Amino acid sequence: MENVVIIGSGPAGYTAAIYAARANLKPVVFEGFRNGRGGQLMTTTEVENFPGFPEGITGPDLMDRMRKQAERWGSELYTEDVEQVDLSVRPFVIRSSDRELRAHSVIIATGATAKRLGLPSENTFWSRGISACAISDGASPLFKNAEVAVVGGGDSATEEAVYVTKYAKHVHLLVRGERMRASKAMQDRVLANPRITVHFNTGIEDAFGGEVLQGLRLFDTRTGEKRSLDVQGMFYGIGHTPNSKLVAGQVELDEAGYVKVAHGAATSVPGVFSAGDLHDTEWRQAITAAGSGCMAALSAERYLTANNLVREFKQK
Amino acid sequence: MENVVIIGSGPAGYTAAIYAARANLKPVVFEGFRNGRGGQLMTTTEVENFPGFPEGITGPDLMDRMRKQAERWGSELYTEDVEQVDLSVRPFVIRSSDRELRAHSVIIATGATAKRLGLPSENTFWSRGISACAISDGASPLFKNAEVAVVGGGDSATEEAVYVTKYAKHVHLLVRGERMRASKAMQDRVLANPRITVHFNTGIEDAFGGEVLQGLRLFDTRTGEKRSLDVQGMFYGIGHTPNSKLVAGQVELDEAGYVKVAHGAATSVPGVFSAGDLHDTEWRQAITAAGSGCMAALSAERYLTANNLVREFKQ
Ligand SMILES: Cc1cc2nc3c(=O)[nH]c(=O)nc-3n(C[C@H](O)[C@H](O)[C@H](O)COP(=O)(O)OP(=O)(O)OC[C@H]3O[C@@H](n4cnc5c(N)ncnc54)[C@H](O)[C@@H]3O)c2cc1C
Ligand SMILES: Cc1cc2nc3c(=O)[nH]c(=O)nc-3n(C[C@H](O)[C@H](O)[C@H](O)COP(=O)(O)OP(=O)(O)OC[C@H]3O[C@@H](n4cnc5c(N)ncnc54)[C@H](O)[C@@H]3O)c2cc1C
Repeated sequence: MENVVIIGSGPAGYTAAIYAARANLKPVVFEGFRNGRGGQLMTTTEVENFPGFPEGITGPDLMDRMRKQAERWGSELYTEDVEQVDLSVRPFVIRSSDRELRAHSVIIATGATAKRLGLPSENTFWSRGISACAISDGASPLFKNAEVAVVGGGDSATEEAVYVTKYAKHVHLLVRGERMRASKAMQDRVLANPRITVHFNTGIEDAFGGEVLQGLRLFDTRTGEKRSLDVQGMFYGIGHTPNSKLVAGQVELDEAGYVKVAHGAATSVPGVFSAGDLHDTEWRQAITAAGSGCMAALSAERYLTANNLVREFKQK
Repeated sequence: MENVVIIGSGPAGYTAAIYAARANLKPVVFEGFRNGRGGQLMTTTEVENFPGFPEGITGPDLMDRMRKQAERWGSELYTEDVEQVDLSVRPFVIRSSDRELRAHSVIIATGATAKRLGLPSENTFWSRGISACAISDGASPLFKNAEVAVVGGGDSATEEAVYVTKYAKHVHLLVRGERMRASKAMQDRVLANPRITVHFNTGIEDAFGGEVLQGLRLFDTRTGEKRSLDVQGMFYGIGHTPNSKLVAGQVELDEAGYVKVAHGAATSVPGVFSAGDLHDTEWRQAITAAGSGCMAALSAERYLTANNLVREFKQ
């Protein structure tokens, strides 16, 4: 029976595993299989803001590093999707289709996946013209001094559009509806910025290009009339999905579905800790998610010690 | 006049610089000179728990990487000690020995230095037998199934002594006074743990060894009698000093001197943000300090944008 079970193999889950493993807890990590082992960063090619890599590092390369680090210090890694978590009994029950474990503490780090549009060619230009994170990719050479589209109509999209005027020559805010939904302040910010053109009643049919994004096929959401927009970048600003389905109804969540935490990583259920984007509505970065994994691991270790629950394992 | 001024070049200051720079804010970093460019990790040789380095990385090598990354994206780095911070005027004034700058926002990331004993041979065996961080170094090969001393008598030392029984064969808790000062619960853990021997009225005269720590010169703090203790590791558990002297009286601090923060990095003075060990009484890790630097940078960027203060620089 397990000291700790960690659900997730993004930056937060592996950092939690590293700390838990070095604290001799022999953590079990359910990394995800269909949910994507290694997390959201597996779908990006350039990480420039993760401190310690001044030449950049690809997303897969950083997560391959993290995974080995978790294993080196004693982590038990399962490339498996968890299907069920029962927090109404102690020890807790964690079930993947392949196995059922009991654990004194659980760390849930399942992320908050950024909504995508699902355009026919999206996979082609993903990370080569299309991104979901302006803070991360906006500084990229691909968009330097170039024309970029920002998709959405809420506070997220208006915020991203303002942010990418830091690097782009001109920014096209594509709003599917008749009017924007953001606050009056946000819309005012946007309409007072001469580098943003707002297109209303505009939907996206596809992206086109060669090796990198070169434009968009649009349509008017009123007439269906088609129109092409030349752009070399496109940012999605259509929100986020916190992946809390496994603990919905069992731990406190906010209205959008994020896990509520205090003291860094404590959920409303003692023994359950959250790490990463799953509870973070402010930052949504790899470095902060890693920091959150450490907090969650250090919290679990203290929790276990405070209740004399630690099962003893040592280094190999 | 500056968008943001960052005070400190540990993990938290550089991560704040990386984010601020990539947000085209051209941040100014006062890295410290007498306070040590590159932070506390400059004094350790093996960092094994910073995610992304499965083979380990020395402290100097990780910080040299961070510094370069701060510069690549537009950071303005000064190897200088800040001597004064005036938060009673806007924009704020930050004075080093060489220069005085105004700034719309300040990120103070000055750390919390782990107290050392200052033993004659301390520098010799430091990071080759002596550490202040059990979470970081306890798993080190140097202490596997070895006898280790833990110095102190408060809650910090007793928790560390229990923590290092995870790896050491036996732990000698060296207490200078007649009694432990930790809580009754902490003392109970210690006295009910058969792998810990508590030495009272025990002070340390020096450490000895060859290439790695081999023992301790002790004395009784009552009779002065000397006694040698064989150990291959020693952990200091004598607390921490948050480096808030520059903002003392100006931003809210707690009783121990840590900066009070809310919303990740916001201090009591709008526009002033704290990152790193300077405000963290719970974790005190490089990865969390880095995470805190990002929060502070993202907070400053939004603060400046929210007040139409951002001055334009590009890549
Ligand atoms: C295109 C794109 C580019 C980005 N670029 C950057 C960048 O350059 N720098 C940066 O700091 N941030 C970047 N981000 C944001 C960054 O990806 C996130 O902040 C980071 O991944 C959060 O880490 P996390 O571990 O909390 O969540 P995730 O990385 O999403 O990890 C979630 C993990 O939980 C697993 N999981 C989910 N459900 C289950 C289940 N039932 N059972 C088992 N396992 C499960 C998943 O398989 C996955 O491994 C980018 C995001 C996108 C979309
Ligand atoms: C021996 C030892 C080993 C450790 N090993 C690890 C490990 O392996 N992994 C881990 O995660 N953590 C480790 N730690 C803890 C880790 O070092 C800290 O958590 C981390 O350094 C804190 O980061 P920081 O940027 O907030 O503070 P610091 O690294 O302390 O940075 C403080 C910065 O502020 C500068 N500064 C201070 N005052 C001024 C001033 N007036 N003007 C200008 N600049 C100023 C200083 O020069 C310095 O650069 C170790 C600590 C010690 C003591």
